[PDB]
Amino acid sequence: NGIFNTRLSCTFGYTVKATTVRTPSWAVDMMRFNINDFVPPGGGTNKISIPFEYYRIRKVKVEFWPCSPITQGDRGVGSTAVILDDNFVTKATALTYDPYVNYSSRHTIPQPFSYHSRYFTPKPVLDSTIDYFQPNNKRNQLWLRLQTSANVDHVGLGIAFENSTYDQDYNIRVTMYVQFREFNLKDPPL
Amino acid sequence: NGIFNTRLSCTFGYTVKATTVRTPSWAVDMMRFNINDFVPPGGGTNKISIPFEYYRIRKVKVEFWPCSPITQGDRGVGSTAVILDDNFVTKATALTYDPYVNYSSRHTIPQPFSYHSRYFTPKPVLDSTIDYFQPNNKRNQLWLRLQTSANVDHVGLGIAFENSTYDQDYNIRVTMYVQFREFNLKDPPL
Amino acid sequence: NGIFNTRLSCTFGYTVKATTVRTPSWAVDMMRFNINDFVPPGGGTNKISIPFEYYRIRKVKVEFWPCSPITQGDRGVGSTAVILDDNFVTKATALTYDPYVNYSSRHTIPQPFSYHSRYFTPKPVLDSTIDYFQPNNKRNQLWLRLQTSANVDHVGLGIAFENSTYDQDYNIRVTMYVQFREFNLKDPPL
Amino acid sequence: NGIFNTRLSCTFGYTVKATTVRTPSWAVDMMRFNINDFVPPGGGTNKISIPFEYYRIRKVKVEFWPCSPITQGDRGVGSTAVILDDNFVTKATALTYDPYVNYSSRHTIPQPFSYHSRYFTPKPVLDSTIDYFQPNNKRNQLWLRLQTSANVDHVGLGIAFENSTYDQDYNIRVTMYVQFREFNLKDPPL
Amino acid sequence: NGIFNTRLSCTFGYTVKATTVRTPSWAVDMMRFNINDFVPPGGGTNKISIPFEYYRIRKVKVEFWPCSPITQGDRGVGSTAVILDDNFVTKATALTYDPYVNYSSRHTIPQPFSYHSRYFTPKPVLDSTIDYFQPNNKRNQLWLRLQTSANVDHVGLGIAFENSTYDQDYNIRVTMYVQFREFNLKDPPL
Amino acid sequence: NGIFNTRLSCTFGYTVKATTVRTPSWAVDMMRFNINDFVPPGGGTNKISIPFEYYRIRKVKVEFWPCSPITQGDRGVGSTAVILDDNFVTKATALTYDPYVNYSSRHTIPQPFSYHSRYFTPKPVLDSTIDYFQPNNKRNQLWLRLQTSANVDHVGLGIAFENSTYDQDYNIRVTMYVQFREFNLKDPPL
Amino acid sequence: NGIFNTRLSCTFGYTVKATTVRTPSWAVDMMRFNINDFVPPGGGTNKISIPFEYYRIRKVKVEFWPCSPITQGDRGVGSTAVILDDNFVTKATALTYDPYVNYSSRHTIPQPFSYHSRYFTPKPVLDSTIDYFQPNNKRNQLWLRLQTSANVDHVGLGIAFENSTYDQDYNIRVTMYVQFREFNLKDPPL
Amino acid sequence: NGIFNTRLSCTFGYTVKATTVRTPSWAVDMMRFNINDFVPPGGGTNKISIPFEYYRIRKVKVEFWPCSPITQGDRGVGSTAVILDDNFVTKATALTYDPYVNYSSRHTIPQPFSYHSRYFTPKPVLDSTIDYFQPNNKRNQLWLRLQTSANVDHVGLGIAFENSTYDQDYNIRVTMYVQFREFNLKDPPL
Amino acid sequence: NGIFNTRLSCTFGYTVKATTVRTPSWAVDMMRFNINDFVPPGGGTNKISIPFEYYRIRKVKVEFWPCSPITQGDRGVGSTAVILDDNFVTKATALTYDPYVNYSSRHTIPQPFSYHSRYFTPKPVLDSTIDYFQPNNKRNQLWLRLQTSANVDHVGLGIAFENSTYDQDYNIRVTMYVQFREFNLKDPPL
Amino acid sequence: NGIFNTRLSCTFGYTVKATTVRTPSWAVDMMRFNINDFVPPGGGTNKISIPFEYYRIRKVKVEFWPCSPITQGDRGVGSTAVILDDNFVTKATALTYDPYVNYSSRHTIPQPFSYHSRYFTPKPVLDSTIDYFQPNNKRNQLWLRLQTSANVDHVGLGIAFENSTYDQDYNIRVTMYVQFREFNLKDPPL
Repeated sequence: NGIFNTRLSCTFGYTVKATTVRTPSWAVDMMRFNINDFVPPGGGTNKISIPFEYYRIRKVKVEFWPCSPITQGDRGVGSTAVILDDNFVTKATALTYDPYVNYSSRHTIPQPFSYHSRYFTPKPVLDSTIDYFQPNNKRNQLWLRLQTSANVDHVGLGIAFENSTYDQDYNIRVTMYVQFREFNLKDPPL
Repeated sequence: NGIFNTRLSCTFGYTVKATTVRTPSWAVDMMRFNINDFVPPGGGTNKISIPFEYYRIRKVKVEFWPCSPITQGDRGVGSTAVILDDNFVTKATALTYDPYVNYSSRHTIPQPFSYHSRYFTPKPVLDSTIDYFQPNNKRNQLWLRLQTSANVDHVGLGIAFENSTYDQDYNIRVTMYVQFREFNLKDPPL
Repeated sequence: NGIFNTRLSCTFGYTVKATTVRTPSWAVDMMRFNINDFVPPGGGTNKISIPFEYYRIRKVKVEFWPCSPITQGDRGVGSTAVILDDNFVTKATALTYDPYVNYSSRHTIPQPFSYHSRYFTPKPVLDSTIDYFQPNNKRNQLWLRLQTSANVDHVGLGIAFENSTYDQDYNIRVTMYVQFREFNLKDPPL
Repeated sequence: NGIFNTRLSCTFGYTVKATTVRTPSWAVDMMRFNINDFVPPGGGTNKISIPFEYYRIRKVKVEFWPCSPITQGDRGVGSTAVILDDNFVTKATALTYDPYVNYSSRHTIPQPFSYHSRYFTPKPVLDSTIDYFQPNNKRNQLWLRLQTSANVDHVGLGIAFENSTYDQDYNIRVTMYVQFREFNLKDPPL
Repeated sequence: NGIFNTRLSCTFGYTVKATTVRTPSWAVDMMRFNINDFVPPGGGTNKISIPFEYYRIRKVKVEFWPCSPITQGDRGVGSTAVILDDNFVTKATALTYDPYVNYSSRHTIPQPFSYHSRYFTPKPVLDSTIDYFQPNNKRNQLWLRLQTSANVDHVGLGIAFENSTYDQDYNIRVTMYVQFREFNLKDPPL
Repeated sequence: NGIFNTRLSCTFGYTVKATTVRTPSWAVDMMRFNINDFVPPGGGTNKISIPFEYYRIRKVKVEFWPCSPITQGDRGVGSTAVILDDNFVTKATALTYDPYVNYSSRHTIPQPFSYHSRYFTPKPVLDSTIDYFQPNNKRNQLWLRLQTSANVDHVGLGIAFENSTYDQDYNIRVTMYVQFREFNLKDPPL
Repeated sequence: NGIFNTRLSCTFGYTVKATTVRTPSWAVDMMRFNINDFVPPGGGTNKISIPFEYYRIRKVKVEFWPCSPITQGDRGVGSTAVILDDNFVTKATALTYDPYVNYSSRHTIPQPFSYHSRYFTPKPVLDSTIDYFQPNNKRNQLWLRLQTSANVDHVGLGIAFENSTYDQDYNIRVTMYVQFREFNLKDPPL
Repeated sequence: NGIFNTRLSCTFGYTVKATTVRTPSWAVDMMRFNINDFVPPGGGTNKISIPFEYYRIRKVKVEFWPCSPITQGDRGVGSTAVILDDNFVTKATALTYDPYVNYSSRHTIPQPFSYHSRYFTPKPVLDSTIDYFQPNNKRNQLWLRLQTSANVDHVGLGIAFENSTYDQDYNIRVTMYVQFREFNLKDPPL
Repeated sequence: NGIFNTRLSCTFGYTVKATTVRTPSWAVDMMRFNINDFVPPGGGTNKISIPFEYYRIRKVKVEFWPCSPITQGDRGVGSTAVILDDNFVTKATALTYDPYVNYSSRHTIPQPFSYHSRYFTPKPVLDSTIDYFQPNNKRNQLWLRLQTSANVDHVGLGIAFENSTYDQDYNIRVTMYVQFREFNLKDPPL
Repeated sequence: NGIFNTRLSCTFGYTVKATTVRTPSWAVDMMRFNINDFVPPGGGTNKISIPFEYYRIRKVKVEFWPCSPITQGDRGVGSTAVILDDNFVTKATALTYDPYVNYSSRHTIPQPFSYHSRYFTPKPVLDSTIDYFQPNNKRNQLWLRLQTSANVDHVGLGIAFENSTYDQDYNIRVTMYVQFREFNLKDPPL
């Protein structure tokens, strides 16, 4: 009966640069989520402070939180999608158009004080040449050995934002769903 | 009422090298999906062009698209799985056997003109020592602060491909599902 | 009718360091899952051995497996969550407290011989400035071109572990769910 | 008709140390929850200010709350699981790998602004030699005498976090579900 | 077919001190429940008298039992909650106010002859730095090795009590639900 | 939308001493599960490697795993229960009788190669004087601040074992379910 | 995810005076239930031992317990009702008649060895001039700050008893249902 | 079979003072409901005329009754809510604004000839320091000993009223739901 | 058709004293909720600013809110219950044990950043000698006349908290459900 | 129509020895239940006073009953499981760890005043070499001849208890479910 799990989370911060061009214009950065951000290092008998064998993530619920007010206008839309391709559309300071209107995971979220989410499922990556992705299959999804600092990257959440001449502020809530494995609690003598 | 979202996507390209060995043989690369590929940089008042606080990815629907024809044979199978382990089975130019027949997320997809998908859920990573993965829990999954270029990697989609002496071509569609947060639209004066 | 998929998996290994401090204390590493770990390189006509066009991961089922025995005590809890934030809570050798009690994806899994899982959905990342995450939307999630070694990171599984003065051992099972695309099997002449 | 209960809660704070190593790396501390934190001392006719006979906890709903913003990146995943083993995987400042990918309660929660939860059930502990755990049985679960300061420890929530070079901040919400017993309200004379 | 379990229980006793101040006032102690109270030491071929490998607790049903009579008045309320935070609100002989009115697990139980319960789920703790908690996930919750006397603490049941100038008496019933593992019954020769 | 979680787990080991007395006889140790076993210490910007704010454990699924064979006889029963009382029945090397036949959480699990589980819910503890336990209430259960090494104990799993003249061996799997909170991922400059 | 709670209870004692008049005659006292009876005082970092922010009581289950035997006759009825009026019908040593036959919450419970209960919902009071009572609405019911000793009174349970020339004895069980709030566990340094 | 109950009720009267200020303005008093208003004193063999052991209130149905006519205008609204906080918003003769528009239990009831109700559940209070409130849990709610005149206060019903320059009149109906306990009817000899 | 109601609420504050004793220890204060806190005084034609006749409270939903962070550890549990006994278990600065483990309304809520609730029903009190409590009966529950400042106490929410050496902070939300009665709006001439 | 049965029960007593070691530690004894304890000897025409032919036990409902109070703390967990192995994990006075965390029938029951149960099914044993156990099959389960004093042993209930430095007391309730057979009532002449 190897069934046990709980809720794990952190926070972080990134910003899109405030522009000078008035145009309806979009801004890009990637989001890997590799677990070296997310396992603290332990000590003594063990090395990192979630020291188990095999992990897989069940679901992804990524919460949004604005510090931007209801007063703030020049109002536009932000974006968030599911991307799994390993070959990236171009990040720039200013790109001519929006390619996002012709891709698979298009939603609609306004700016600046909007908060929303997406509920989906990630996959791990081992070999760079193939990068093949599974169908929607929970029970036959792979597990792998937990590693120290060479744990595999996991691209987690698409993001895009309307650019204008102003500033905004936001907090970041990421709640993921990890099933844990191999109870082997270490009991030293003496 | 912080509920708002939309569909975000991009595209990219990678290739497995065309071989000289006739054997049933397999090829590997990892797939992180870190959001620096997926948020464009904005300007002026803000920095990246999806400048919100907290993100999590709901689901993953990674679409396949072949440029390979129905005529092309020597026909074999490709592979795609969910991997969440942070400690990788070996990539090579040619490995002796297939370990994939003994892991958790095994599906069956043919080659070369086949297109399919997998529907699953990712998790973010903070600490490298632990890398523990949640159970299948949407509502209690973590959110974190959006960061500029040090956003966390997210290993997204397993891939493996049968190797032979020929070439193939493919396009890549990645539709992810991101819920957005913290409406704080920036209104400058003057 | 571009619907075909199968189960893909690997394994890996990481450790949290065994400590000298007796306190209830936690340990962190990130987990990206970038697909260069997960596609083997092919040869001849093609380059990596899952050489298709477009991928997305359906779900994530990350299995746990302990080598730790039922005898091993000083017993505590490990952790695993869904994180999608791209801005990381601090990894250390020893941090003063646990911030994990105040985040979105909190579950409960004991130590040391415990094994569990999480069932969720990842997203890909293109642009670092935005990193916006989709809502829970499968069918409108993005696909992108498979790339050779610059495939996008995917942050896959949160992890955290109770630290004490002992050792533990664990194996890692990662089963992901990748839908595959673009049958273009390569048939050379001669 | 001895059926009566209500909602009891507190708050606390712990931190994972901010690191210098860039690796995907994990961090660990234990979480007991012994009730001496959770019963205030009374006076006069009675001693602690919840002075009843027999307690058991029905469920556990541990809420997450980030002070980390949506801007904060380098984004990874945190972790949270259910651990019940009494023999601990090693806490360290930096452990080599993540054992959490091979255990029973793996979920996926991102970092840094993510907030999530886990819904599960604890057990009390009397004898150190055995530490046997019940099946999922509510009505035939044990009750014991409330004690003054030697009340038994209860390991409550697994946690693990991705480690990097930055700081984060978090608040902690713990809502537990305790059924109360033995109305014997004390009426002094005079 | 590793499915077998039964009902395990004990009893104990603690008291809140009888006060001199008339005010509506509250009293606190923590409740860990570490399994060294709950496994008796065996002998001969084995060491503690529940000598198995891996444990997790399914649920918590903590029964209340008063020795206080129906006659006893000055009547007030007691409290019991689910706390999972690892950072404690302050115990005192007399604190100025009640913070409990602003937390997650608030119920209502009277005093002095009242008896009630709470039905919830615990988690184990390994690493002090993280202490991340799972979502409500049974099957993917972790197992760990049973240890001798360094078994991990488990914080089990919140408690708080109205303080006045009188005495009360109570018995304590704790019924927990532990699933057992690894039949390896020891048969010596001779 | 602060919902994200994953699966967290560890392992440990404890033993009941092998006896010389032939009698049907029982053995005891407590099981706290405090999260300092279960959060690894991070570094740099943060302290433990699951560095979030608020945690609670959803459920407890504690898996059993024997190293004892099917051949091993002199066959008896082990025990595992839910205890939430904070006042302990007596641990000894040999106690005269079994009080466990008269408590709330009695199940039946054989020895030596048996493996089973219990599915229940823990609570946190703040104040030692009260230690009141909630009713079975998920949504109104408390959250608290994650702390560094003074995180609260959580008594997690009752255990008891039949004693005889032989040895046994067991591994320990603890999968807990922790919901995570407060995405505040830390992005340093420079 | 601020949902956590548990069961809290106490006991007390009051008596109706044994009379000399043979008539069918009734006896009255009020029942406030102010939480200063029900939170024990803590120490050190905090003041009362359930030190949270906001409370509300979900339900009321007030259990009855007689010490009176089945032999005891001259048999009559007792009474218990829900009163919410803040302006009281007259208490006396002997009143001429029973006004209780013409009010809203009339039930029927015999004397002397009878035990029963009532299941209903309380409200808090702030301003004496108004004292307006809500409709049956759970989710839109108010929360307020927990106070030290000036916490607001809560009138909890109506009671009335048939008077005759004999003595009786009773114990008192009060199980209330309190949802708890604001995990802010206090971690001192040093 | 200790199940028996009936309907208990009384009446009382309070007034809000008739003002001179024309403004939309509000008026406050607290409502405890302590059972000394609600148990009559008996004689002879017993002391109060509902002389049982343990009580808890099931529900609260507080009926409204106006003596104000349908003719009476200057028409405004009154208020009634559920308050459980033990720390009070300020009563005055005239306060500047209405804080009630930002709290948990807001309903809408007009003035002056309006009559309505609220259906909810109270809790008892023992210790002033904690004052923690249960979740919505009937069967595990506490019972306590009935006391003579030091029975615990129970804050019962929030009230607020629009103030103007006129008079009104009202009657008060309070029907509560009390379950009774411990049949021990007293039979004297001679 | 005398059916009308709305949501009424306030806030307040109390604290449990921060201790010097390390033990798992509990803290108590009572919670009455008398409506003089909750009706503001009016003027002119009327006296308090909710000037109606008859009130009863439908339900109680007492929300928790922590100012304690997710970082704060030494983590324990708080408590909250339903108490209806009018005879109180002893408040102290430090009581020897926890009687709350043996009463009717036990739930489980952690500390310090936990927030939860309880959903239950209060009763009013008239006569101190009896204090009998109704069964779970809404429609036959009593109403009584609203009074000026002698409105009856209502014991509202049990609370108990784990005590340690640190500080915490909390806000208090109390939403109650009051049905209102007797439209007699006062229209002066001139 | 050979269908007739009724309820049969007894009581007994055993104790775990009170220890000197503070550790979380466990204690073990076996529980056979051979029917020579459970058939009284008759006389005259027959020999034992349930003198029928064939028996089998339908189910097992083993009730717990504590004499330990709600005051008693140092609180831990007890254990109870289903064991069917005939080769025993080691009983000792003190064993190093808990193997119970890695076996099949793990539940969670607290200590000391907890009471719970387990509902399961036994089997008879004839030949020591095999000791094979049936699947869950009622109707095809074996019957055998009732014997005088060489009736076959039946291992009935696993037990394990947390050990500490204190005493506890408990009563034992065992209700089993035996179907009876072969009406052959003996009628002597004369």
